[PDB]
Amino acid sequence: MEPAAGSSMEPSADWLATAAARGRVEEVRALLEAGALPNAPNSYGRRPIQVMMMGSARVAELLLLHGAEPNCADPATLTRPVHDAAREGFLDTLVVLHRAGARLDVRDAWGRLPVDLAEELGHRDVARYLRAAAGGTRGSNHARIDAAEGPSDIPD
Repeated sequence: MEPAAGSSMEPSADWLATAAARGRVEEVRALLEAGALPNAPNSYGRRPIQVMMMGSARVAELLLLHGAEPNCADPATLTRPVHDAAREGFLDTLVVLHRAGARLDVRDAWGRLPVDLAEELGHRDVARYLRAAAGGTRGSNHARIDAAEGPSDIPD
């Protein structure tokens, strides 16, 4: 197909994602501000922020504030972007997610939580804030449910 004029049809959003995965805030900052798609389908079946290197909450800010996928996850393992933040121990990213719109009480298909991963890798700062917004729960029985909608006068 004679390209270089009518080809392309490129949802140049892949860049805001690839640049994010490469820890490139400046690249995404200008890209998305230039027209980068906020919800573009990548080849990794991952959202535009779940693949932002998780080493620069700034990337999630532009993306999230622009319309990233801080809520939607993967239909294969339900990996929400909430895990990606705690996975690298980045609490700044968690704030942006809950600062604009991001469900932090999901599961990784298998049954693990974003707060359970942080406590295992050593991201206490994120596992703590996660147990508050992500797993907003306590213990014992009765109250706001007392804990992860399960252990209480509620069997699940």
